[PDB]
Amino acid sequence: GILKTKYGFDNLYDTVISVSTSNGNDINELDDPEHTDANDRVIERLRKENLKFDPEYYVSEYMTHKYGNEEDLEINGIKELLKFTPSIVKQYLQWYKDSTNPNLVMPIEFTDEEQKQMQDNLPKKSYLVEDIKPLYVTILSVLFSYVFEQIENEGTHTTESAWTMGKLCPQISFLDQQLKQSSLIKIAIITGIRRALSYPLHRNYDLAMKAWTFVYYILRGGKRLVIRALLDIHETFRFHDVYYVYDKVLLDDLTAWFISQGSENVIRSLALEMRKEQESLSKQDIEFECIAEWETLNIREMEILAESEYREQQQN
Repeated sequence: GILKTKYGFDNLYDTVISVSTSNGNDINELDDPEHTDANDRVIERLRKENLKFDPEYYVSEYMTHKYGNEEDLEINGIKELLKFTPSIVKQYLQWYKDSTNPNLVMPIEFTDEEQKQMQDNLPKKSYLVEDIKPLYVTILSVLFSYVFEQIENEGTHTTESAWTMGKLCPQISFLDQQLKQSSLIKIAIITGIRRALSYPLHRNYDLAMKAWTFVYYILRGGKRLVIRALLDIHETFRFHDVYYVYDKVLLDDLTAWFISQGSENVIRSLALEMRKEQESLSKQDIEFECIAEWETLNIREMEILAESEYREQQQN
């Protein structure tokens, strides 16, 4: 463990993350970011996600949503979150309903604020990246984080916004663009769901799937609509006194590279492929491993066992 292991966009960065952990970076989840190779990041992430998952919390959220009284539901907020549509999605749907050629890309006029952001905050360098597939998978995963946070906070910026997005994104929390130690797209969708069921305040499968459905529509909007989402994500991290390091190591270049080199075909195929993969999933594909020794259960089994206990409790 002597040679430094590079990370972030096109594996060009180092040192920044370890320095940030001394400055309060609680999004990073790697024990040793400067000396952990790509494959070892996947092994560590998978072990830590299984340790992080809390079945009691998961089934409690499920039971509140399905069986909670009015007060339980009011303080929790799940039903309100499930009715929310992010502003970016509303913009697509407003254009789409009136489109005469619906297979085309959504036209976008960047706001003065977005233009100033691109001019003042993004790198100006040109890119020659050959390995683009991990970058498009990073866009898919970060759009999920972004949409989930937009839903969780009903479109308002909070003190938890950047943390939530960082935690739900394996490319940020674990600097893991590899994901695999099913297609990479399917793995990225399952990873988003497992992290959304283990880290945030609201842990609900329907909420996680609602966020993936919204990702599909943002991707369908096309390159410029995806830029609008990436600029929003980038701005949230930019002005955070600690988490800006994720703009330095990943989002600055991801956004500038995507603006100059992003492909409309790749984004459209990604929208259709992710939707196919999402639609092939059910709760039975979402599994967690733990000691009581070892046991692997899918989330539906956990729900049924909790529903059975509750039904037996209400009987007595």
